Amino acid sequence: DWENPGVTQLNRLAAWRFAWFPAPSNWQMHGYDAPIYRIIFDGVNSAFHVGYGQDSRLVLRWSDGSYLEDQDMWRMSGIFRDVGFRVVRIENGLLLLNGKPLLIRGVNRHEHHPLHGQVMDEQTMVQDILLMKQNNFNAVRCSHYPNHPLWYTLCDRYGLYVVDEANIETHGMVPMNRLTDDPRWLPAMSERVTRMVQRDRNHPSVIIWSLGNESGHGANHDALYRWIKSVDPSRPVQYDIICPMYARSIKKWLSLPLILCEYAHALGGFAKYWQAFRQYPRLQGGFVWDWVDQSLTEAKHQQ
Amino acid sequence: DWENPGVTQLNRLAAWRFAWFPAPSNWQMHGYDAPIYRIIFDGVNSAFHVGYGQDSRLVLRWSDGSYLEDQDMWRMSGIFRDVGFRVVRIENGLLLLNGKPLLIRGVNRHEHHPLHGQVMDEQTMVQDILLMKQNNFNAVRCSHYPNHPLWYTLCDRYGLYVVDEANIETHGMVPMNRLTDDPRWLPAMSERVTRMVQRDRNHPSVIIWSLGNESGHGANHDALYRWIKSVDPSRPVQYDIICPMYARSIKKWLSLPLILCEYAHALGGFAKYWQAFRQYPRLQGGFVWDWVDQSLTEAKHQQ
Amino acid sequence: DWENPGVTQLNRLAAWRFAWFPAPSNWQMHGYDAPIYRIIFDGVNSAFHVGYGQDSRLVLRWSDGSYLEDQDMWRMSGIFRDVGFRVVRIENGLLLLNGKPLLIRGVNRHEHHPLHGQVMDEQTMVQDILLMKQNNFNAVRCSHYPNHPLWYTLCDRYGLYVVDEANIETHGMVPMNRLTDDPRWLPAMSERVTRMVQRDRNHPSVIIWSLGNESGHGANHDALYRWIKSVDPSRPVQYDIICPMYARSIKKWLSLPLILCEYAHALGGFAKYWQAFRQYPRLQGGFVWDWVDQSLTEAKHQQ
Amino acid sequence: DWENPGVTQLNRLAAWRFAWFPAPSNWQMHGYDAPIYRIIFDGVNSAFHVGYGQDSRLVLRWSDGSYLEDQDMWRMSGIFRDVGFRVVRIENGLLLLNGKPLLIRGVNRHEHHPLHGQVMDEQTMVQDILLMKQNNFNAVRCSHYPNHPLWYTLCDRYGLYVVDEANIETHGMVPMNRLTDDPRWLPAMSERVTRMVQRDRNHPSVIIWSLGNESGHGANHDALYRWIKSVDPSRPVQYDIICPMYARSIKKWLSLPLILCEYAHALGGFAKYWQAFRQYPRLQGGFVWDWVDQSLTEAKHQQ
Repeated sequence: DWENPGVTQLNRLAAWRFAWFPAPSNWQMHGYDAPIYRIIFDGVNSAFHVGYGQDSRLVLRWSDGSYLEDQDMWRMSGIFRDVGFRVVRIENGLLLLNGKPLLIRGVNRHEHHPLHGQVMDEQTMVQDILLMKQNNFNAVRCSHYPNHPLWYTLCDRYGLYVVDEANIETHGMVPMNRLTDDPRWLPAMSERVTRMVQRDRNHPSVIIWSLGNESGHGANHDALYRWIKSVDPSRPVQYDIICPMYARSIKKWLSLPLILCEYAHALGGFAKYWQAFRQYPRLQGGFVWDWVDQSLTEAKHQQ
Repeated sequence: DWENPGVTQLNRLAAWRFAWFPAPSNWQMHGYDAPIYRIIFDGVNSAFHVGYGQDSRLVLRWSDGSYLEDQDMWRMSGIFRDVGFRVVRIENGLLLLNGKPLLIRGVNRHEHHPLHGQVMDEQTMVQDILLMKQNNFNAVRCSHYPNHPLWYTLCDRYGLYVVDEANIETHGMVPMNRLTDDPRWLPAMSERVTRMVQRDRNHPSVIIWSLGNESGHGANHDALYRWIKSVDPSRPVQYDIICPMYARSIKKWLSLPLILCEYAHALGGFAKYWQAFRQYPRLQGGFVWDWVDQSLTEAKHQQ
Repeated sequence: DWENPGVTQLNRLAAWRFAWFPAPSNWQMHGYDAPIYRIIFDGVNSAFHVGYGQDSRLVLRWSDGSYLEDQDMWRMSGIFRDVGFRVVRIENGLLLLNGKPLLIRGVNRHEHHPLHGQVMDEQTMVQDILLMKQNNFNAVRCSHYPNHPLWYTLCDRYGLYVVDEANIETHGMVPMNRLTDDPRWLPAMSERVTRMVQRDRNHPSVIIWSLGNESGHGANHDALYRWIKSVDPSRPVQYDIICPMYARSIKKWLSLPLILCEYAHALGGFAKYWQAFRQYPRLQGGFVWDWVDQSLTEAKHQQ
Repeated sequence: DWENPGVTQLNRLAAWRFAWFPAPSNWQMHGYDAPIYRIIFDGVNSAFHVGYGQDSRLVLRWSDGSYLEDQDMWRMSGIFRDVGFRVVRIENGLLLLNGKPLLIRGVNRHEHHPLHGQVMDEQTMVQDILLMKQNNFNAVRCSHYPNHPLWYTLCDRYGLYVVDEANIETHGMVPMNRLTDDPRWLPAMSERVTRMVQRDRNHPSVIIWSLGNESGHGANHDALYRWIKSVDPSRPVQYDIICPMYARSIKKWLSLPLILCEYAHALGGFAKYWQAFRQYPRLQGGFVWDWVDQSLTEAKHQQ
């Protein structure tokens, strides 16, 4: 069943002894392969087999859904894991938050552990939120895939803006829009986006829904965009918001609100980027790539 | 595989000896059950088994996709079947066709044969188009499901407006929006709508894309609506256009262009309906239900 | 100077012995003519002569500006007269007031006195506000011309919604749009509307700006409409809102939010009108014509 | 009458022996003062006295309307002067001309004569149109004030795009928006814009209506903008189009279609400007300042 985009799930509802064969932890960390750069099953990579499901980060190593996860990270597989009053609107073409203009001093954060790997632990969440807030960061973007549910609770208790990311991105396929302009791949992206929205709609920290890093002009992506819009009218969806890819250009995306989903790779041009953010009303900020390495003072001074 | 909405198709690409067991023609017509009121497989009801598919009118008798076909017709199953210059826009809230206001003197037509049943034959198409044009009918709506491809060729050679209908309707489920507000059913509706749009985008006779008769407020329906919009920007999509259900009210759908997808059941109130069509700019016409029985002069005089 | 629309005012800034010759009170009440059905000069009819001005209800009997006052009333002339937190928007095509849908149980009120005439007295204001509130009236429309400034203070202290009316209406000219599609009359309407907006922008009771009863398709009217919009973005302007003239039709104005600026002349059809108001979301209410005669229990029960 | 903005005209309908006193030609050219840098009266500067009028370029030297003519030119006064099928729209935020994207290779042209001065002669029009077309110029902007009517006929016979400019600009008043946010000056700007629109609506060469060079945020300007829009729906109005003032920034006006009404003063940065025009879809071109001095090969190569 892990070869056809049509077969998305089987008997999947709404949102340990191990053995390895040729055909919360990672089995590539204990060593079984070479890493390459109502029961609930949160954080299962690729496909697994009561029912079947291939929606990862929402057991086989390769699956049909792996083509929609063309993000830059380490490739493991296995079992990874186990209300407020605010308004965010796009009135008058400006990102308004509770009546005041919103400035996004955000940073992209990966779900990474130095020892375990992609598995997440609670203490790291604390020393990450504290480090972010101490360095003038007011927003965090859960890079590529949604984070652990406890992260959103910590963010909305400590007061941190969260931009939720759907696990949909094709940076390796040529062209990139091959899998997003094809109706055959619409069910997989729908199952990826709708479950994330259902899981994370009740978090005041979540302020922006993100479809993907970037995969094409649209067609399938925007379908989920305003599926979120009509399903969750309170939060804007970005892909309302245009998100350039490492814009140097800013002219091109302006001449088509703007939030730099990926900018200032880690940090040249930071001063010009933040001068642009402060001056230009529709340049409401961006997210620094990335928070942690996949193995700071300048950002604090700039923000 | 015919029990889960997630399993839509298997190895299905883009768009005779028979044996009956307890578990182009209809096997219920020769008599095997009680009717109830690259190879290409056009017109296969329910699910069938190289690959698998349950998208009917786009072999088992009951399937998972039968819940989306809650239309009023005879229930058979089996194998049923084997460019112009015009602009239609919604500029200024009015349905414009080539710069002139569009008046829809349409009628709903079923794919029905007195002897064969739901199987379609070519001569009937001719004596139906001729009868429609002789009775001042300028539009035809392919009721419930898309019609045979030759119908669109005959319509665009003889000059008849066609409103394409996607096979999606829930008139029996309580509430009706149960299957349209549930993300679990989005892949099936997507596979139903996208294949129809891919098959019938290259017909000048097709002027309006219709999502369904009526099934709920939206959520899943509108996703396909503007998936068509962004995939086929030339034609409007109706469900741009509001389509009342047998409006008596017209006030309610006005106070939310309007085309009566179902009106004047066959014919009381026809004079008032057509006076409303002639006077009111946004009441651009409707479709008479139905063209043929499922076993005329007044319409000719009114239009 | 009282013959040319171009001459609007002279030395006019931003907002008693009498003698009669052939060429706060009314000189037609004491008897001098036949009635026909920084210093501040509030309520001076027609034109008068330091400077010159012809903007009445914002001394000659006939003037150039009298053509824009083709309302139904008694024709006198002379000297007639001497902050809250709420949001009103048209989000999603619905009249929203502080987040809740707004129902207008309003009545049209004239500035009339049984003895003095068009002169206004303070006690009458009190026994009018009390009578309106006791009869389930929550809104008042200052018919034709703006009312005395103390009226708005009484309304926003007692909590009564006010729709401000600009003194612009041509119900006698054939066609009515003769004076509104002619650019020669734009300065007069601009001077009429801008001064009213400047005078009454700081009243929380004022919730809707009204251009005129009805005078034509637009051209000059809508100019003032969104001059108010860009000058006072907080309040909607009606003429955002469509105001039918004594609609019986409601179909025609729906098929073009709706508030009946003139309906239920005093009272047939009141039950149907209020059933329409309660059922139909975009029919948000209306104003009863009129509050007082120019010489009640049913309205209380209906609202 | 030449001191009050309210007095715009007297008895003015819709669109030689000389003596000098202390209180088609220019009287400052023959020498009477120091230049400073149904009858029809076309091109009369300031105010003049049957009737009165102060709308110049649509006899006293200084008038009330001179405050709205704060453009850069020589100050003279006196008597200066005596259908096609195309669609221009702003569909999808892009300037569309007959279905194709519009690139404006325009230049700003003054109504200037080396000997006469601001008086215009027919031959100069010919050697100006020919020189413009030979140097890859496809558009011309009538700087500050509308040009002689024969210019539009020559342009639409020779096929040259024309952007009509209303004589409204305050570059000397501090702040500039003093005269455009004040309702007292609305009648003068209305009389200036409406007469130009009435005079030049029937020219296929005219494709864009321009309110002014730049005078403020709006208030009074936009009123005329969509007075033109509702009076002449065929042509866009710019001030639909954002026109930066000598943008170096382009970021700021993008982050608020764009046409550079004033750019490349005569020529540094021309290569970058035209690279921006070619690459960026919403940067549809600009106008070179100026065509002629008020006493070329690089532009030809760049366009």
